[PDB]
Order: sequence, then C-alpha cells, then structure tokens
Amino acid sequence: MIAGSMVALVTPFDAQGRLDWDSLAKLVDFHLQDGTNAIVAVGTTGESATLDVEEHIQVVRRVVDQVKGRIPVIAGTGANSTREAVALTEAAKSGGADACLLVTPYYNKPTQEGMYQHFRHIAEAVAIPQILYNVPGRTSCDMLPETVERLSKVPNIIGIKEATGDLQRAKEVIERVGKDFLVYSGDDATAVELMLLGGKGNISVTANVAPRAMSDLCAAAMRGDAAAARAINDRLMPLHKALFIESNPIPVKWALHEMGLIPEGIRLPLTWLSPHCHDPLRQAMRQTGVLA
Amino acid sequence: MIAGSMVALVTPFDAQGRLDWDSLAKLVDFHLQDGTNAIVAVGTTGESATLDVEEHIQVVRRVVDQVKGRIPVIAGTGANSTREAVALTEAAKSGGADACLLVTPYYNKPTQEGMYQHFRHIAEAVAIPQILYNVPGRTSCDMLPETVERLSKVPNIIGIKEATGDLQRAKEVIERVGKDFLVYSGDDATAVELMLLGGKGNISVTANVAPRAMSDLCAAAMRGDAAAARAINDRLMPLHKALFIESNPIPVKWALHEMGLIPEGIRLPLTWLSPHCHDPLRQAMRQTGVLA
Repeated sequence: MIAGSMVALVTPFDAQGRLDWDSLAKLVDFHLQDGTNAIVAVGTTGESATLDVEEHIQVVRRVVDQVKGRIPVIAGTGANSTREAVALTEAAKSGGADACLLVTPYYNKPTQEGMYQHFRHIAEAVAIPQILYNVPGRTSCDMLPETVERLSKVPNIIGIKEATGDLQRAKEVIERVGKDFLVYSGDDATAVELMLLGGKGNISVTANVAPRAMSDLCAAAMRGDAAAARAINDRLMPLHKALFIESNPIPVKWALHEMGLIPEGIRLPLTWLSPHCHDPLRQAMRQTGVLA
Repeated sequence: MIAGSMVALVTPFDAQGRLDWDSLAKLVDFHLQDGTNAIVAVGTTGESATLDVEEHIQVVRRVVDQVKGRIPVIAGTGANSTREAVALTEAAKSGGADACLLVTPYYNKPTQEGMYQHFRHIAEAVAIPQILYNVPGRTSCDMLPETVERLSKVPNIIGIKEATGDLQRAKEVIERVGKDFLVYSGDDATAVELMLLGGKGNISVTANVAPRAMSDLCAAAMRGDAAAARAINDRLMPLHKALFIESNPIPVKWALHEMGLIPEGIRLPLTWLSPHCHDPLRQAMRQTGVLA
C-alpha cells in the first residue's frame, strides 16, 4: 500500500529542543485527515542526525501506534556504517514501521560495489521492506542506475527514492527495473514529471504544509491526468521553492510553526529560518492559501 | 607541539573486521621511528564511520599510552550532531588525546551561522584543543573563510584542516586569521604550497606509507625551502595520486598490507582495493621507494 504522497515528516521539538508529543500527534491527525498516503518518520526532514537511538524508535512507535494500520509508516534508518543501518533497521521493524527508508552512505564515499553489498546485507539481515534513497547533494556520492537495477533484484528492496531532481536519471532507473520496483520522487518541484514517466509517488517536504494538495497532485500524475498535475504543480511551485531557501528542514519548520502546528524548536547544527528569509516564505504560503 | 607531518592513521582490522592491536602498535612504532610529527587517530582515514564508541576510545587510549607523551595525539571527534560531537570530544579528552579533530556537519547542511554555533558549543563544552576540518567533497557543505575567522577567535579552537586543495582559499584563511591560529592541509598533493603560503602542516594520508619523506617535505616547506619541498613533492606525486585511485582509505590500506604492516580488513560499506587498481598502486609504491 506504499505510494502517492508520502510526507517526509518533521520532528517537532519544544523551545528547549525536547521532543513534543502533543505536536507530533496533531501532525499525524493532520495527515490522517487531509489525505496523506504514507508518513515517513525520522528521515532527513525529521532531523535524523540529531536524535538519540532512543528518541528515534520512540518517534517511530508513537506514529505507528497513532496510525493503527490506516496508512503506511516508513522509518528513516540509513547510516554511513552498514552495522548501524542494520541495527536502526532492526529497531524500526520490531517497532512497527511498515518499511524503512535508507539513504546511501554519506561521508565515507563507498564504491558502487560497496553500496550494493551494503544494501544487500541490510536487506538480508532484517525482514522488512526497504527503500533506497539517493541524494548526492548531501551524501557526496551517487548510486548509479546499474547499481540500482542490481539491487532491484534483491528480495526486500521494494523501491528507490530518487532525489537528484534529474528526470533523465529517473527515466533511466525506470527503464532498467521491473514493474514491481517502485520509483519515488525525492524532489518536490519535479515529482509530477517523474510520476508521469512511471514513478509511483513523492516523498515530499511540501506535503508537510499542503497535504491535501499534494495527494491530489500525486493521484492525478499517477492516473495519467498530466493536465491536473501540472496545474496543481505550477500553483504549488512557489511553496516548493520557498521550502528550500535555506537547508531543509529549516524552512518547513518555520512554516509549520506559523500555522500553529509545532513549537519553535530545532537542534544544532540547524538554526531557525534566519530573519531575511521569513517574508518570501510567508508570501508563498499566503498565495498558496495554506496560511491566510 | 602540533604541526608538520601529521599522519591520518588507519585503524587496522583483521580479516573478520575486528580491531588489531598488534598491528596498531607497529604503525605507532613505525611513525615514532620514522619521524612523524603527530598522529591523528580515528579520523576519516581511520574509518571513523564504522567504529562503536567503545572502539573509538579504546583506540585513542591505546595510541596515547604507547606514545607516552612524545608526540601529540589528535583524535577525530566530529559528528553531524552537536551533542554527539561534544560527547566524542569529551571521551577523547578524558582519554588522553592532546587535541581533537572535528569535521564539519556532513549531511544536514547547516547554515554558516549554524556551523559557528555548533563549533563554538564544542569549544566551550570541553576543555581541550580543537581543530576544524573542512572537506566539502565529502560533507556536501563548505565552511566559508568568514566563518573560520569568527571561530578563530574562540579560546581553544587552535586551527583548521583545509581540504579543498584550493590554494586561493588557503591564502584567504591564512590572511584572515591570527598567527596563533594554524592552517593545516587536507590535500596531500598541494600541502607543500599550503605551508609555503603560511600553513603549518599536513594531516597526511601519504604519510601512512612514507612517514620519513613526508616529515622532510613538511620541514623544508615550513622552513621556506620551496625548492626542496617541491622536489620532494613531485617525487612523491605518483603516490599522492595513486593513494586515491578509489576513495581513501581503500587504497592506503592495500598499500599498508602489501608492506606487511596491517591485515586485509576494511569495514562495510568500504571494499578492498578492486583488482584493477593493484598494479598502478604497486608501481607508484615501487617508484617512490616505499616498496622495493
């Protein structure tokens, strides 16, 4: 049941930076009410980097217990150490997640072969669906198509999150893999086109603030209605952009706080949306009707 | 104490991937023997990404206890999470390291201000010398010259390991900082030019296999003997190149095992030097006199 608009959920912290379960619950009800298809908990937008292993499973567990099978809950469990990816992945599983999102090793720059062995091992170590995650703009390494196809043959690897924002690349992963290997967008601005070429969804930041509009956009795209897709899309386009004027999730939390859904909390090394960027993001929210 | 030829020491693993203390000992004796200026334990080349915290202190502690205070011992303690960086930094201090090496946040892409707050916190939080590390080609982010000058004014942030290999950049940092803030090289091939420009050292990978040559190179370079430095350097040049035929530390470990100094053990997601790179690196080692 994993596809369409999948919010890359933020982890709300109170002013002190401590986890805030009340806000966590409203964001889930928010997405349970407005049509979100899946919730990705504790991934990049959820500030995976600055969470104890302890806070990490507890966020997975409360989203899973709150969702009650009504929607898939995918947990971020990638790490740049294969052993740790196994452990975090094992933790998500016996935690309730329906699948795990695993970013490619970042800082150590593995060879293409090392990336295959890395993911094949996790896939073989833990009985739980696993989605790959390619984002060279952060990891400083790129999983090439040939490596994806190799991985696409592995039993538990159900799909990939392509974030380069490159359509030529996406098309290329789609031509090389089976119909049963799902390709997701990791780029909010061009997700619509990825879906028209065969993609099966969007793991988005934009869905944080416009869930309903993003599931409408995905359904259209994934149903062939290229005209509705690009129309919702160009209407959302300034939010897409504004949501990135500073590294994510610095902006999305600002918005989320402005709609009264989360406290002003973020953990170092992240900062709060710096003052000079407030009004552009504010303008984009008003035009887009997410803020009045 | 801290400058000159500073080997970015590898952490030896046996064939099953367990720490090898005897082999760590020889590497320490080797460097104490062949004149290495300082030892950086558990940094990037020491495969920090794949070491429990248990192993992290076990290694720092063992190098320190063997060094017996004759040479400085810098431990890697950076993390993309400010709290984890303090943690690792504290373990290092209360472990005997003389200084700590801290790479910038690698996947969350913090603002320049965020990088300042982050490093400022670590420096106030733990009474121990701290060196910044900037290597955008891994971290997907770049600390700007203005952020280095600001951090250079913090009490115990003693220097920076600039790895871009961009000399315009090195000059700028040198020109901006006080002369009690030291700039070290993070790019073996251009370290000579960095020191000739005002730099104070090379946290070297090539030093793993040629401690003596790199020590002499650094001495000339840091004296002002440009002609001697560059001569040692174009001589070493094919080793510099070969040692990166695949993401470091993959090549350097191969070299070290061919030399009889460490086992054939590397941790996933890394792989052992792929078959097609063996002879080019063997050739470079023989050309430089490291292997007969």
